[PDB]
Amino acid sequence: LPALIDTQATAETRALYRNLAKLRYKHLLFGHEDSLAYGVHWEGDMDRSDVRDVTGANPAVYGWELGGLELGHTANLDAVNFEKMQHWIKAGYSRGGVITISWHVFNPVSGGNSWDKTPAVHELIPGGARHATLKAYLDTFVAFNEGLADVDAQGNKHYPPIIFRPWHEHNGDWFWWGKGHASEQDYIALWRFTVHYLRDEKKLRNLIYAYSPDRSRIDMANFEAGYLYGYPGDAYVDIIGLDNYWDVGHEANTASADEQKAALTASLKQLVQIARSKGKIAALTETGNNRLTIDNFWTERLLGPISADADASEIAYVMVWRNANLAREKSEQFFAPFPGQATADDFKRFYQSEVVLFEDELPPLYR
Ligand SMILES: OC[C@H]1O[C@@H](O)[C@@H](O)[C@@H](O)[C@@H]1O
Ligand code: NA
Repeated sequence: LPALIDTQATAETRALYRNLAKLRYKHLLFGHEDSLAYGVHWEGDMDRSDVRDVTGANPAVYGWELGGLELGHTANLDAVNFEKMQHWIKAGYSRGGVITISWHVFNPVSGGNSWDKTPAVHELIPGGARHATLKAYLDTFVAFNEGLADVDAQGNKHYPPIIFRPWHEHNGDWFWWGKGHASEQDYIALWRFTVHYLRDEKKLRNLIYAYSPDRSRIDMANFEAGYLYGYPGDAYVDIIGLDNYWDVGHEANTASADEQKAALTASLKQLVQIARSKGKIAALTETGNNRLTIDNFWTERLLGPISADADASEIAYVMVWRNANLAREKSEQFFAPFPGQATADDFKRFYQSEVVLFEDELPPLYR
């Protein structure tokens, strides 16, 4: 029933959106960022995942990250080689998995990263002095996407559908495209240009566009207003997403576990209500407990609160963040377990839930 903003989306992209719309009522796809690239204790293997090492299954949704692509780098900001990334995207898609991509775009004014708050949005949008830079940046994604294509025996080009999730957490003040660093109207112009450029100028037909405010900067007494800060319009969004690490044990959150569980449910309930009103699909696009220090995190802090409310449960997927390689990154950062990690058995239970789908459990999503 929901319809994509790309009325000419490829058959596979249209099928994915339709099938997510159908599956969301009774199921939840599990996602993991950089899942094939490395794990906490390994890197190099061309077909491995911490998630699979624990459960025997790959995640249903594979998240990837393009930061650095726009600068012509051979690897992204976390040293994930782009050629390998293309291989991994194609591999996951070939197995029936779902692909989603975020983009921690470097600051074009300073050359710094996304956390360099030097103002840039006003300069990047149409009419701005650096508008040529925005086009060049987006062109690098167009080229990357070409490296995902195959051509069949009839000479037709095929691509993996991608849930493209740009300019995220824009209601936060930590990225240069965030509140305090860009006007609301300029953010909207940036978003709208991104869609026009990719969908209309460059005629990419394999994208589904995901919008993703951060829950930690939404007033729960006025959720809809907070959620819709910088909202670019229904003609520019397919997935009503949300990044919520807050209600799942963020170190800075003084709320009790019980209040956090209630807030998680409430945030997702309202997210789904917004999606329903707009004829879209909702998803928890980022979440997790860093270093998985919470007993029975998966069943008690994630699945439980989602399943407690039939509205909240209507999210289509939930993705947790990356399992940073320790030997490389110098600190422990991870959101899925690895073998021997304390929450591994509870993660197996999460996998075993009839509601939660990993790659091995997916129906054919692409028709
Ligand atoms: O993946 C992009 C960024 O995501 C953040 O949450 C951290 O994991 C960073 O170290 C990383 O560079
Ligand atoms: Na399952």
